[PDB]
Amino acid sequence: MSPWERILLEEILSEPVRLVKERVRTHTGRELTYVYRPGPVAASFVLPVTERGTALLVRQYRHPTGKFLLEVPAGKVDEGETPEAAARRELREEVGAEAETLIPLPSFHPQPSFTAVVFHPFLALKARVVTPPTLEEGELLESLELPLTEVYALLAKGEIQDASTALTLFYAEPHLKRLGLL
Amino acid sequence: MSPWERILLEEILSEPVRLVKERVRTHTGRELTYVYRPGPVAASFVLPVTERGTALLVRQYRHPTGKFLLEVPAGKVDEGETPEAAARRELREEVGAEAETLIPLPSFHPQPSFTAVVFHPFLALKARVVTPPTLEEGELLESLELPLTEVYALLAKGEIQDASTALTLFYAEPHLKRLGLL
Ligand SMILES: [Mg+2]
Ligand SMILES: [Mg+2]
Ligand SMILES: [Mg+2]
Ligand SMILES: [Mg+2]
Repeated sequence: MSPWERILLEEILSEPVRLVKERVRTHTGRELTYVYRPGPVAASFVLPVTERGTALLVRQYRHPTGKFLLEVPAGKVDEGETPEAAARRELREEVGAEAETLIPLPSFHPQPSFTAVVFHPFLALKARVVTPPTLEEGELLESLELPLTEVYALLAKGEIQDASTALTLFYAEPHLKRLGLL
Repeated sequence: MSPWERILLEEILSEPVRLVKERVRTHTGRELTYVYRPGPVAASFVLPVTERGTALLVRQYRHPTGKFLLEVPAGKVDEGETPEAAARRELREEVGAEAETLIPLPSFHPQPSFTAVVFHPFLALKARVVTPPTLEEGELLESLELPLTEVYALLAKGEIQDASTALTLFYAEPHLKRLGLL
């Protein structure tokens, strides 16, 4: 029961990202052209916490912003892969780490006005580095370790610019306090 | 001091949204094509709270997701407009409301991998409806009022799907408790 009816759906780009331009008839009966990244598509985000109450994060170059941002490891969920598997895979690729339990946190749409993507956050416990990172061509990042108290101080001070990382931290907080890690 | 050098920047679309396809030489000396929504561009988000401890929110159709999402009023910052002015304007357009103090909250990038956009959240106090909403062609939404206790219960239960709305609520929470509204 969509409120808008499709007139024509044009593919504007397929790679590196699929983008479409859709002509639709809206709730007013008038026509509108809507450009967006179609679904279904998703990505997983994972806050990796060690047994020492530190977090394994990444400082990554995000070209559209021209900045290196402090983020939790994350990546697109591949075709036929579960969000938890993509989380573990990106954790191993970007930080060279493995973890035990992965607690799922509330999923969210980062920008529903433009993209159908759903982001799936996870809190990973007993994270540990076991191998060197394996980055894709295109990824420019370094991994680092920070005490959770410092990560949450940055959050409270409003210094975590990546929304997904900030939101993952907020959802993770009650669990970290419950587990005695924060 | 960008780590990537521009080879060529092509405009893929200019309206309804500007999108570019940039060929760059990366940190590895190899070429890569990067598609993104360029900056500088921004939007303001505003959590409007009444003197009765309720919030004025919107239930809005977000076509890429095919869902109506519960969100705080928000919109693109126009050319030469401050983020606070865009916040007040979208509050008046979408909810027909005005407010007194607007407390700025930490800004964030909703999806730095794809867009340069910066979102500027605000907590608006003494919000009150004073006029009928004035929606743009393309906007399909209804305004509603909910007790803050219910809004935060939904947040804690993981039912707030729009990331920006969720993050605005998390940043607003300490202020609401400080002011005795939550
Ligand atoms: Mg990644
Ligand atoms: Mg990756
Ligand atoms: Mg809006
Ligand atoms: Mg609007």
